[PDB]
Amino acid sequence: SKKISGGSVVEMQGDEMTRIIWELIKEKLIFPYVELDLHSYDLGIENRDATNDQVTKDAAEAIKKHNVGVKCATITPDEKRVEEFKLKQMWKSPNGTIRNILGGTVFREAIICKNIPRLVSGWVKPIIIGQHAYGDQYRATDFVVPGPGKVEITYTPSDGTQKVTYLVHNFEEGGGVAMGMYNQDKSIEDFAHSSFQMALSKGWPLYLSTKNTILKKYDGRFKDIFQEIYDKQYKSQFEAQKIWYEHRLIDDMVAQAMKSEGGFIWACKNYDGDVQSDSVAQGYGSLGMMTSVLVCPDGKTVEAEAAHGTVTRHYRMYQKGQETSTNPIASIFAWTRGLAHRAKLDNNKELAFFANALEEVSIETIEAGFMTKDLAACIKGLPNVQRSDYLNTFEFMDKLGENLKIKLAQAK
Amino acid sequence: MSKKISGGSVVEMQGDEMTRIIWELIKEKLIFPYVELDLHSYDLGIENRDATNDQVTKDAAEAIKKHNVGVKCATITPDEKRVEEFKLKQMWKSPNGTIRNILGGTVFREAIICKNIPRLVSGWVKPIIIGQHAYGDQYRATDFVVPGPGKVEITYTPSDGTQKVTYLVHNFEEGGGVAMGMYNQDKSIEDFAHSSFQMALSKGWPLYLSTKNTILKKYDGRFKDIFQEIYDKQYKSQFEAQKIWYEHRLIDDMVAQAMKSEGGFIWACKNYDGDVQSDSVAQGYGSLGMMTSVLVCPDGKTVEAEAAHGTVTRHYRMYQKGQETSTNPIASIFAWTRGLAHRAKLDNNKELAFFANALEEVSIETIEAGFMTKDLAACIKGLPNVQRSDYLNTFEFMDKLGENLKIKLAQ
Ligand SMILES: NC(=O)C1=CN([C@@H]2O[C@H](COP(=O)(O)OP(=O)(O)OC[C@H]3O[C@@H](n4cnc5c(N)ncnc54)[C@H](OP(=O)(O)O)[C@@H]3O)[C@@H](O)[C@H]2O)C=C[C@H]1[C@H](CC(=O)O)C(=O)C(=O)O
Ligand SMILES: O=C(O)CCC(=O)C(=O)O
Ligand SMILES: [Ca+2]
Ligand SMILES: [Ca+2]
Ligand SMILES: [Cl-]
Ligand SMILES: [Cl-]
Repeated sequence: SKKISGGSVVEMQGDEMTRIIWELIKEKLIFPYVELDLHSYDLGIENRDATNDQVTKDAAEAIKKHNVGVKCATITPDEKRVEEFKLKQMWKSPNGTIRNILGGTVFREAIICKNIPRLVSGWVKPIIIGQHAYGDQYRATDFVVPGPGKVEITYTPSDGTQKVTYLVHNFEEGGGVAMGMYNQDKSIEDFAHSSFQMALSKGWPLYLSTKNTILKKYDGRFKDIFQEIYDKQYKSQFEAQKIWYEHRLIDDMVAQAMKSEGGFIWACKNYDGDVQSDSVAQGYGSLGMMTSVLVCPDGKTVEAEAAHGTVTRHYRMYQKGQETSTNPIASIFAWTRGLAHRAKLDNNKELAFFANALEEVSIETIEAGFMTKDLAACIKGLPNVQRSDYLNTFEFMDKLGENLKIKLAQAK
Repeated sequence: MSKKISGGSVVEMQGDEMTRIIWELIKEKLIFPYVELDLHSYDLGIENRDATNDQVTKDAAEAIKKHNVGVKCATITPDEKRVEEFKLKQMWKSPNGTIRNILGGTVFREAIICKNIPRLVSGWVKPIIIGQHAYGDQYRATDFVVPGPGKVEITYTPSDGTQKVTYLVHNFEEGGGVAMGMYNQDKSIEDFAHSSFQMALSKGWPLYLSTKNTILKKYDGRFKDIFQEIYDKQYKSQFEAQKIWYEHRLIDDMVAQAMKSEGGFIWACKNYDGDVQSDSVAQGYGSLGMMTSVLVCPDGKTVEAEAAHGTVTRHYRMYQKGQETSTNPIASIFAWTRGLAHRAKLDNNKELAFFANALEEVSIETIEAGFMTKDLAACIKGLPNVQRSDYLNTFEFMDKLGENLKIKLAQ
């Protein structure tokens, strides 16, 4: 009779074809059933340029205040984009910026449809990657070494005691490159807690990967912190659910994951999580069918995003009124994951039911054979797909909407 | 009369535990009956590395520079438990890391494929060869704990006496943590590029380099720029003539594209990525342990072929108690065959070249005929379904290879 009152959500609008899909999702799938107190931040490239990227920081601050953010894919400028949009600077990726402000762990997991074939034969249960969202390469200082000379890294305590100087390399034959990077104890502790809690929440074992055989001090610190927290705070809960936590060397881990059946949480350092989550998503059948949710250290704030790109080539055709077949699932599940968290915070049973029903309809629709071109290509091979094998962007969104209406009405 | 092949000079690095047992069996049953060698042997077992404060590892690397061919048995890389088990003077670094740091070059890794061993990744009908840059980055880094608030900086002091340059790494104001510095060398990157372009041209396959230059714009940008300059100026015409190409890819794009591909390309990897992704790729072809690993040095004349991965401690303990084991020797065998094949190339030795290939063929044919160790039978049937009649123990398998090798060499 009346729409679900859904509460406060921070929306981060994006670019190009994902921006188009984003507005379709709202128009056809969300707003006909849900009324929201939407706090909207335009992270389009033109508004980021207009505001000297201030809108991105304001959006992150709004997520802290309202505890739920949902983010559309954005352009990370390069030189070509600077020329295309006459940018004032080559602005940094909003995702890096938001993650650095909020902190936490990005959990990434495939979105699985029975008729979309896996590439890895054994993966019959899901693999959830928890990517530490702070530090390491993403805050590093790198530079070109122009010629022979010495590179050192130093630590000067703030409390006035004596410095320590570590030789990096004496460049004796030429130049090269060098870099320093760091991470913080508290961030690592938050990463550990989020990983143990996720594993207990799903009832799956947890592995952390490092390369502490080589980086005995840097990666040893991750290994040590996880083990201490596990022993003192989570081990008895794990044993009660008959699950476990173990550290693994990263190269052992990627091979162990390859040969596994799935069904574990995989805690990754920032870089490894960035890389391995794409490998895993592709192994489940489609790189694009993936959820990506930043879980912040306060245990109450979340940011759900559509991972990967803005699909520029489809946007160019759309702008010319040409037919496209853009997969909206990752954008839809950014909304449903955000709304499901909003519902849990508010004990809003109607919104929780809605968010889960939309995820069900999305998967059921694809499983009934209605699907965009990229998914049909998973089944038949891309050079072999014909027009009758798939739905265009609007046909697919319309089929979702008609299936969502049926699902919500049947439950009433 | 009856004669053996005159094989020439080879540097041998002996190793630890079960791989050491297998190593000696390979020489005794498979190499020495057919090949005479000028063997320059270095004991890289954990006890002798400790006794020499790791000097033997350096001596062995220097011997490879002299004789241009090394073959290496798997070695223990000590952890806390190994330090206690052998009362070590230090948690010594991996010998492979030390040797690679001394020799430099590119480590090429590739699956050893048997028709009856199923892949885990559906589309991989052709091989993926990873060229792992073998020098620098995380494997020569300096890392440390930050015990509390304070400033970490990194500074460059030019040799020529001009003014030093200092960059702020991090101001720790809320606690402690960790930090590290790493580096790489232009000349080493250039050698890595040359080896990668030459390997692609020798195979007739395209070449991809992965980096994360979106994030490390100077450090990884330097890899990208050196590769592109060397390509444009020295190899692009030859690539186009063979209808292949070179392209840079972001590492997270590359791992997904690799997993969705059919194979058939060279994948140039920075040290860390090559270490990690070569294990993923070998496992994806069916068996982590079936892989070749050959360090190709920058001089274009020196190689070190290694048995990659572990020493199979659990089998070694069983062996020490007189219990039956089923230890796969293929990776150790192919270290010898790849080393001898390069030796044959340097010396223009057709007999040695024929032998090295024959041993590889015998190894593959034997497994494809249904004679293998337990690990491989588990690839086919699933470990819970493997019975004794599904496999050969360690000595039965080596003897089967011996008999098939004798037959093959009788043309
Ligand atoms: N690095 C990326 O990937 C990211 C992309 N961006 C921007 O997005 C724009 C374009 O990016 P691009 O690389 O051009 O990819 P795109 O999204 O166009 O997809 C290529 C082809 O895949 C097919 N395809 C893709 N999606 C769909 C779909 N939904 N439905 C159907 N087909 C699809 C289609 O195929 P076709 O049908 O055309 O044959 C398309 O063309 C640039 O501004 C980037 O900055 C944003 C963030 C990064 C993040 C990290 C970060 O910076 O914060 C990241 O991942 C990393 O770097 O770590
Ligand atoms: O070198 C080591 O420490 C173990 C061997 C290894 O990791 C490898 O061969 O890839
Ligand atoms: Ca990425
Ligand atoms: Ca390794
Ligand atoms: Cl359309
Ligand atoms: Cl035996």
